[PDB]
Amino acid sequence: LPAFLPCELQPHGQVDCNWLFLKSVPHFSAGAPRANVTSLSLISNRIHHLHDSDFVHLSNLRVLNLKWNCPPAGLSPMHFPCRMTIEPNTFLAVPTLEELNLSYNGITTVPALPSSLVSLSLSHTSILVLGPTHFTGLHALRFLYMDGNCYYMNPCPRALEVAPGALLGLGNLTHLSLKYNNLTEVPRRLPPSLDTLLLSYNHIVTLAPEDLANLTALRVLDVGGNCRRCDHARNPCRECPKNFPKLHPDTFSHLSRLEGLVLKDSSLYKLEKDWFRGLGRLQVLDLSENFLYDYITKTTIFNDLTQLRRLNLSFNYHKKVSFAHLHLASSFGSLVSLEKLDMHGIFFRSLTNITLQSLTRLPKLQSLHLQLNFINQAQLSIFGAFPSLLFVDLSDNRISSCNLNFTLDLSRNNLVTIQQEMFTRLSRLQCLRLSHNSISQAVNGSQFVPLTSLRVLDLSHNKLDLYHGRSFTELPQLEALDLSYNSQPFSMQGVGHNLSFVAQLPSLRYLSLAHNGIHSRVSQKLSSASLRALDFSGNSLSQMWAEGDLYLCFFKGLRNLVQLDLSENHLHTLLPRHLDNLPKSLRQLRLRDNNLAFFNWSSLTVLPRLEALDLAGNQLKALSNGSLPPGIRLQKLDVSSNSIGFVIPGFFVRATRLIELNLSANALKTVDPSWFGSLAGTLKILDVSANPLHCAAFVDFLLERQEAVPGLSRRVTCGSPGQLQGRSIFTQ
Amino acid sequence: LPAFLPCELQPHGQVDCNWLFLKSVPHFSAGAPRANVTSLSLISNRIHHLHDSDFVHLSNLRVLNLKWNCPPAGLSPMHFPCRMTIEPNTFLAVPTLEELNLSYNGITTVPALPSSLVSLSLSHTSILVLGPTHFTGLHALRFLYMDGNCYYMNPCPRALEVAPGALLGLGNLTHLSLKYNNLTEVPRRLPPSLDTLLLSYNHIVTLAPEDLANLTALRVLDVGGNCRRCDHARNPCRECPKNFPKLHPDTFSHLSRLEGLVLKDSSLYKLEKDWFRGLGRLQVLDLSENFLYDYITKTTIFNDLTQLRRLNLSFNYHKKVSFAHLHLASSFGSLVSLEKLDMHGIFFRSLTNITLQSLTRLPKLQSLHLQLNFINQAQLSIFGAFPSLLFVDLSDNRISGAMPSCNLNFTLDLSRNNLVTIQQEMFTRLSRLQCLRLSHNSISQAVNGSQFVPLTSLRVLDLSHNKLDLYHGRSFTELPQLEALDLSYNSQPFSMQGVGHNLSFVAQLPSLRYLSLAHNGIHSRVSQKLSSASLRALDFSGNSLSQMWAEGDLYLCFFKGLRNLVQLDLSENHLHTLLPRHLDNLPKSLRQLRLRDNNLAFFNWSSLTVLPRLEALDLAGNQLKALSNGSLPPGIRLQKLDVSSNSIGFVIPGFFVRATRLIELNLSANALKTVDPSWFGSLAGTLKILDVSANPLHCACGAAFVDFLLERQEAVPGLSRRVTCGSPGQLQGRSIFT
DNA sequence: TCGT
DNA sequence: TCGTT
DNA sequence: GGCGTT
DNA sequence: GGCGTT
Ligand SMILES: *[C@@H]1O[C@H](CO)[C@@H](O)[C@H](O)[C@H]1NC(C)=O
Ligand SMILES: *[C@@H]1O[C@H](CO)[C@@H](O)[C@H](O)[C@H]1NC(C)=O
Ligand SMILES: *[C@@H]1O[C@H](CO)[C@@H](O)[C@H](O)[C@H]1NC(C)=O
Ligand SMILES: *[C@@H]1O[C@H](CO)[C@@H](O)[C@H](O)[C@H]1NC(C)=O
Ligand SMILES: *[C@@H]1O[C@H](CO)[C@@H](O)[C@H](O)[C@H]1NC(C)=O
Ligand SMILES: *[C@@H]1O[C@H](CO)[C@@H](O)[C@H](O)[C@H]1NC(C)=O
Ligand SMILES: *[C@@H]1O[C@H](CO)[C@@H](O)[C@H](O)[C@H]1NC(C)=O
Ligand SMILES: *[C@@H]1O[C@H](CO)[C@@H](O)[C@H](O)[C@H]1NC(C)=O
Ligand SMILES: *[C@@H]1O[C@H](CO)[C@@H](O)[C@H](O)[C@H]1NC(C)=O
Ligand SMILES: *[C@@H]1O[C@H](CO)[C@@H](O)[C@H](O)[C@H]1NC(C)=O
Repeated sequence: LPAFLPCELQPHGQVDCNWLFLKSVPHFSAGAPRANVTSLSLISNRIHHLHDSDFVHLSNLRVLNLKWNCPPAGLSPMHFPCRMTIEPNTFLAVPTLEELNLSYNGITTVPALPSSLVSLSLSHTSILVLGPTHFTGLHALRFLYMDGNCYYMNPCPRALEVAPGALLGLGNLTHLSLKYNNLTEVPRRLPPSLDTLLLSYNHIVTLAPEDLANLTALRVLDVGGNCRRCDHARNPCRECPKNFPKLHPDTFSHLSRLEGLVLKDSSLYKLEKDWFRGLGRLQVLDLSENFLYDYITKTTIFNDLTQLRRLNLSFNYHKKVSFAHLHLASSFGSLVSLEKLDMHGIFFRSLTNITLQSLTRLPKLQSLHLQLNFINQAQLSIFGAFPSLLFVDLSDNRISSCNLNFTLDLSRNNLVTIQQEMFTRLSRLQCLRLSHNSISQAVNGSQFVPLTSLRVLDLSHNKLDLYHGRSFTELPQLEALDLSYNSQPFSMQGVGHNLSFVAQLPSLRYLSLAHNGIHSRVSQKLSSASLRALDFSGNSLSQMWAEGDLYLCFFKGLRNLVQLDLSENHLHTLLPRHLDNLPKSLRQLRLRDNNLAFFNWSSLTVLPRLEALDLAGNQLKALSNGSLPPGIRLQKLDVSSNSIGFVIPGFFVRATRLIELNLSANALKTVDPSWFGSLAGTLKILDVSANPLHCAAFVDFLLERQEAVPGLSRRVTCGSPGQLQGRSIFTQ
Repeated sequence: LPAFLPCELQPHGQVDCNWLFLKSVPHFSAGAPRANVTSLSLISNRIHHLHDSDFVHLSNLRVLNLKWNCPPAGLSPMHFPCRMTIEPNTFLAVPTLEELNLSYNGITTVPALPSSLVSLSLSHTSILVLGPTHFTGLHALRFLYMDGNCYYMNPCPRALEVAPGALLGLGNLTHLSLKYNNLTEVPRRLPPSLDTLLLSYNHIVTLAPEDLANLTALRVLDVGGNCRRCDHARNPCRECPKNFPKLHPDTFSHLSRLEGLVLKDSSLYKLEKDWFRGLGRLQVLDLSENFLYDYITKTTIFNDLTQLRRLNLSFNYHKKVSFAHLHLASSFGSLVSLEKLDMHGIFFRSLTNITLQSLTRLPKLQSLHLQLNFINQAQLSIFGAFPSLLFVDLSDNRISGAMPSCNLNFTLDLSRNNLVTIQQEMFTRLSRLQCLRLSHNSISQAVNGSQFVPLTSLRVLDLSHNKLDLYHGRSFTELPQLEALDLSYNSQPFSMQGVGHNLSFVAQLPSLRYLSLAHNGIHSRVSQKLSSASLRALDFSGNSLSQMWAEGDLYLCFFKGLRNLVQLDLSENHLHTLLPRHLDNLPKSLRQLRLRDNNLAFFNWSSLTVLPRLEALDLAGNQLKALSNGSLPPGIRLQKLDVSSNSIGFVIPGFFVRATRLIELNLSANALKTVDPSWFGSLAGTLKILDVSANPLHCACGAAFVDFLLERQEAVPGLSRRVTCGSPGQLQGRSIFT
């Protein structure tokens, strides 16, 4: 048997008891190797009471997760109140414990904890008071999280109280988080060891040097969202009061090690120069959701922030307005360490050579985020002069892998016809995203002429008219072309289309024609020497193959094709005819979510290199009508989510090379070894879950091959008899 | 028991044996009232052999459908060959038989048939020869169908042979259809009684008066697709040979009663005036898929077609080209009986005052079809001057500038065009317009009340599948009569993370009754409260009310202000939970609530008390495991309850009892093991629909539920075939009456 | 099947 | 939450 | 106490 | 003879 039923043993002594609806902590059998357990996860069970005996026998337990077990009223889906009781020696009985998560539990005080504890989450609990006695002897504690104990989702009448010097005994505390606690001031006398202090979304409306006293090791400080602009809030929000916030000039001046500072959503119309005196080595500055729209056009403060790597200016928009132009201050020219600049959501209508003048010669600038700005005029040629750009986001505007390569995102804009003069000075560009535009154009080879280095072009969710024979031929390096969800042209009854351009793309490897509703009046034969993968899912190959033999050889000419996706093609039948005229190079064939109630298994002989077959989500009633044929090179077979009620003995036997097999979500009543014969030893994945198994033969088979059966402990389920229906096969 | 198991008795003596996989015709029990059967449907069974005994006891059988029983190789899904044998007195033993369908069966000759036969389908069979002997004594036969016996889907080596005068003995034959038979000429000496003759998609490449000799009663004639233009074909197609077709001037001149004539796909570059001489009654003329693009600009032939009601000129396009303009001949102003003119697929780029000049004064013209033309400039103001237009189709074009039925009202379809911003000057002179379709365009615009100003009579506006920015407070306020507004599938703006939206315009539309905000993905940063005095129905399906209701109490009263709302659709809203909170703050006027395809695994049934006027509740496609946790509450006025496609495994006794007014109940596609009368109590007599199909019912010997379902059999749909066993195996997936 |  | 205040 | 994959 | 809602 598996050792820790009803939970699952994972590698490295990791026990998973998540989502088992347990009312108390399982102590397991004494025959189980309890000392081997280093991690115990009990996420989202119904344990409302913990006891001295619950973890004592787990001699080497290091991580313990009791999250979501007894959620407070506001966080409960049904608003059920919950109070969790904990006996005094519950966690003291585990002197090896290093990581404890008690979040989303209705506890009202901190329990007694062992001196070994390194990490502690008390977030989203009912603890309203922290004090000196609560953290006695916890000298190893590095991380303390207690977010969300007083806000709209987990309310309290007043606020979280952190007693002065309550945490001061925690000598090794580096990370402290106290967000969403209704705090009106920074807690007094925090540990000097802190490098990360997070106080965001409280109402700390004034600051001063004494509020951050003796915190000279501080590397990251988040005091953002403490007096907010609720015109931008998606959640409940109190408006920043008039004449606030009030930050004393010298508030941050003693924080010499500070790398990151978050001042987002603090209703700031300007910055004080004094705040950043002594923060010359600041690397990250978040100024998002403020009112700095005018400040950034004229400020001189970036001359003193020369080490800055990331600068977030996003959603610094003026209420009720967008600007005609937005010209950045000259001082941005001094940010020579700058790698990432976020300018999304400022709202401005024109992007010109003046806009980003100051940034043009910054030697290390890689990312530039200009999305969601209502830009309707964009001079795209400006980006050619930049020395180091890898990513420009101009998505979600009104203009009319690709990791580590120069990529331009123009998705979700109002482009209707592409003109080549758009792309002048962008010959270095390797990836271009034009998805979710409105491009309806008989594209013909004169649209992308300047893009001589382009390897990836995403034109999904457009209305492109595939007709002219030289489409995309002006892109010599083009390797990947996404033309999915351009269905509207293919729904024009009586107006046909031409896909002969595919043959003229000499280095194309990936093509998607997915979800186009291709059903009639189209080229009879696709061809390509280069193409490796074609996604043709979400079309009507059914209708096409019903038009006599017009489309019998539609894929034939893709003579080096390795992957073909024919999922969601309304296919009720699939003949030897059709499979024989697929390219003989084919290794992976996907046929998910078709209408196949029958499949001639002997016809798989015609696909000599087929390794992976996906028939998931069809309506097969059985695995019979001839077995899998001899000499087949098949490795993966997915027949899950069918209605398979029985399997002929010796069905899988002849598939020597078979490795993965998914029989899940079927109508199987048993799991018989005669189906696989010799394959039972060779198989590495045998999914048999979500089947109505008759629980009274199969248990000894599954236990013998238990390493190959995923979710054996919990997911492999009985269908009969009642009393065991829907429950694990090991409940008896 | 139901009388004709395993088939179903329907009203009017109609027995349905379709799709039962029967290898022979069922004779039924002798206790069954065999004489009551007037219609027997056996569609798509596996009956390859018919016998003298099969229908003899059906003394009053009038209709018999044996379609798809033994499909020929080409029509078989797996290309299995099939030959159907028929004993001599199979149909003679039914002397009352009037309607016989033998289509999609591999028969090679016509069987012996009773003299009572009125209608006969031999379409898609293996009959390659019709002859004099085949129709002996069939004097009552009015309809003969035999389409598709020689073409790509049902091939023969040569063609269907119709012997001269083979059908001449059929004295009452009115309708004859012989499409897709590879015929090279009209069959000789057809019956003079014919009013409808259909010969489309053969290869009758020449015609003459003698080909249609003595057919003076002919009302409809289809000779279209007989020499085709395969550049437009979606199916296998042979090109019209050079110098063809060859129609003699006087071919149709003796057909005085002809109302409809189909000359589509005949590769005609012009018409002959002589063809229409003596066609004084001609009401319908189909000229589609020809090469008449130049002919229609200058022809004078429409001066002699003054009785014509429908004229189809669609797909008269010039190969490889579209035209800059298209100016119709002056003679179109002469078609004074014309009601419908179809001009889709000609391909022309500009629509002006000149284009349709000739049509402007035609007094009865209702429909004008200009779709699929690649038009990029359209002067829409021209349509105001027309006296009788009800429908103008300008859909699927390239135009970019200057729900109630709409069937009997002036409607303009501009859907599937390239409009990005709407300018009011588009709609000048269209103040009479009552319905406007702008769906599947690319409209991305902060619409604000200055876009539709001329449309003073507009009641219905479809803006679905666009990218409209709902923000300004006066959107659509310039439409005073606006009753129905579809803003569904405008989701992209609502996916702009951090850019919020404003739906306060809904309150400013004083006569709005229907609104759709469906499939918009509305999830955050939106107006907290919708309001309207007038609104009756709101489709809010396909959004994330789940996310909205998870933001504290911001959207707690989101629907509250719709104070006269009768229908609310909250389907596909990702709702895992549904509290008393949320239902209490819906409008108390609400009568129909739809919650299909949400994520509801639990439902507090007692909270239905808070919706006092609720009559229809749709919870189909959720994940309810049982009907329990309190029963339906007392005084509930509920009439329809749909909890189908859940995982309901049991029902607490007395669950439905308190719902006095309950009429329809859908429990189908669940995990129910029985059907217990204690669930309903007194309701069992009251219920009019009780769907219990696709449930894994436990069919034990003397199972409780069979006597309950039989007692209430009029209320249970698909009882004969669809009500199914789940256990034990050997009965699994089969009928409860096996 | 979209200015040959 | 998009030329206001 | 029930609810739910956050 | 089997397949399949045409
Ligand atoms: C937070 O503090 C305010 C002001 O003292 C108080 O009114 C409110 O009740 C407190 N709690 C919450 C959950 O907002
Ligand atoms: C920006 O582009 C314009 C138009 O080509 C040009 O006149 C101007 O010199 C360019 N540079 C600057 C710094 O304005
Ligand atoms: C695309 O169309 C334009 C306009 O007709 C033409 O000038 C151009 O040569 C075409 N491009 C190609 C590559 O044929
Ligand atoms: C598709 O285009 C190519 C080249 O433009 C042409 O040779 C081919 O015949 C076209 N297809 C059809 C169906 O006309
Ligand atoms: C099954 O496939 C084999 C081999 O391709 C072929 O001989 C046979 O005709 C097929 N049978 C059916 C029923 O389709
Ligand atoms: C139709 O007849 C032609 C010529 O008489 C012949 O070539 C062909 O075999 C027939 N076509 C079909 C589809 O039966
Ligand atoms: C259409 O007209 C009919 C009768 O004239 C009327 O019943 C109906 O209300 C009208 N519908 C619209 C949407 O204008
Ligand atoms: C709508 O917006 C346009 C452009 O900003 C403006 O001209 C017009 O006055 C606005 N309409 C109304 C009704 O205010
Ligand atoms: C929506 O617009 C109305 C009037 O234009 C305004 O009163 C209301 O505050 C707006 N909604 C939001 C969320 O600002
Ligand atoms: C009950 O629901 C099913 C789908 O779940 C549907 O097929 C059926 O039509 C419904 N019953 C009635 C009587 O309409």
